[PDB]
Amino acid sequence: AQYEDGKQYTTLEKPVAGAPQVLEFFSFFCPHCYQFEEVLHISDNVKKKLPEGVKMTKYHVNFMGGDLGKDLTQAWAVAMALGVEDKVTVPLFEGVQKTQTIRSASDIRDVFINAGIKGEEYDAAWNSFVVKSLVAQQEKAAADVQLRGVPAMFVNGKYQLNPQGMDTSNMDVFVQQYADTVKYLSEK
Repeated sequence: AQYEDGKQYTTLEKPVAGAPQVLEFFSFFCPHCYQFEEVLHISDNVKKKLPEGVKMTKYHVNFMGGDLGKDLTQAWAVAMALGVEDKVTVPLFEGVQKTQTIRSASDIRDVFINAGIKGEEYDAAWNSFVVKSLVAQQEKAAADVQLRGVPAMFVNGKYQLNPQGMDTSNMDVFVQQYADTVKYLSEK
């Protein structure tokens, strides 16, 4: 066929019940993730092609960057709890990978302060039980799909995107192929 298991996607041997409809994992330490977000804009182009009523979820992961990696997963939980993802995503990516000005939990916090999140608001969220559970949701989702690499995208807890099995000489074409595969899997 055109879309084939093992080409544009793989199927989880052990499907995940109740998973988000479109789930992406990433790390702010992840060179391809930085590419996916700033250069390729994968999330935004997938969203443009998603059917009615399908929401996209994006979680941070721990296994890159050691102690800072965990701090970033907790900060991403803060970003989700406060709804400021679109204010911190770029400076976090650039702080970690471009300027290398993010070396501690304090430097992470600086990004939120510079983005206009109040210090007292940031700290109350950072320490909150709501954020501890949102950390746990991210960790659970990754564990459930036995995630060992990022970027990664999963559809309905059953299918995993296989970007390796797509074209990459044209960036634009890769992105639409990625987005179209998500739409196809979405309707499957």
